[PDB]
Amino acid sequence: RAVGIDLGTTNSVVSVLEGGDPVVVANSEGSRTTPSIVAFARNGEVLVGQPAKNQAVTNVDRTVRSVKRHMGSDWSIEIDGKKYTAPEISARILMKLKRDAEAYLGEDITDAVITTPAYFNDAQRQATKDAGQIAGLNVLRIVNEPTAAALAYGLDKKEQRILVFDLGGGTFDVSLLEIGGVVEVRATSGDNHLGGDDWDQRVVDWLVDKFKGTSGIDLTKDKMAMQRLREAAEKAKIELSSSQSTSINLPYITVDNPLFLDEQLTRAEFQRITQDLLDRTRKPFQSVIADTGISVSEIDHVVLVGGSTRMPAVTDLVKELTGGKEPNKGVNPDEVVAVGAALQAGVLK
Repeated sequence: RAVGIDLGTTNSVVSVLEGGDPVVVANSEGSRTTPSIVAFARNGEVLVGQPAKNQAVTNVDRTVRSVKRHMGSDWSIEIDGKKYTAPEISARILMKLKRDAEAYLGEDITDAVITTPAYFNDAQRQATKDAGQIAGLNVLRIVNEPTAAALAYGLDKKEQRILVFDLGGGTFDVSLLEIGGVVEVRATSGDNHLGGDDWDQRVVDWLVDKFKGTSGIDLTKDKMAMQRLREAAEKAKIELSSSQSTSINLPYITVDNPLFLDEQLTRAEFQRITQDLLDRTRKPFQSVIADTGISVSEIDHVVLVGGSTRMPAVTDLVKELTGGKEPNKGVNPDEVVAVGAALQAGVLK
């Protein structure tokens, strides 16, 4: 009955409690993550999630990505007949998460705790409750992403200073939480345009150059190929969190006669063409520290949010910034906020 929702810029996820235990529900496509993308076919059927993402490029004008960046605004999109305010759009992702979590439980849902980033304001938090209501959902309370995370690791002792390093698909947030058994967010920072999607982007570029170098063909102007490259670029990034190397092989990607794309990306190479993206993490981390006036040695815990924290380079970097402190592990780092959420929704229900 108690449910929590991570309404992310690029991906959303929904968790429900069973016993005093959080479970991360799988969407109707079999994934525990649902892209935060809403789209309107040239007919009037609404596609939400992966089916929206798949067609984003061939239907650009009717596809809305990162609607979360618009929430506390008067932003709107005109689809033939009507305007949809940001809350109306978010709602659609909530409706899909709703139909999907019902399926898994067999029963029905009407109430949830929803997370929000800590820097949100009242207009924004509110826009979030609205979308909640628009989706036949009664938003119980509403907590912020860092707090949610800490809750997933149940960090309610006595006192403590917690560092939350959150690297999502499209944003990077770093917060310093302080625990008395209450949780106040003391300092914040980030880079609103720093996400894992950028790491994947560099690999797509690398692939485009290497190929051009071989065939003299520019792929950017080919949608099918490009899509194929995004997929491949992503899996490559993934194999790199484990291997020191990965092969991209894309049979008959174009012609002139078909051409095969076959290339090997070394983790080292990967790290090299992504070094600026990673470094972009120092200053904000450092800021949060200075605001608080703390030596790194006084961080009691660090919890990593974001599937792209899985990357060795980030881990290594976090280690050095934190003075060698090991981050907590246990919860999928990109299920961590939704999990904290179902937990708070539990304290209530």
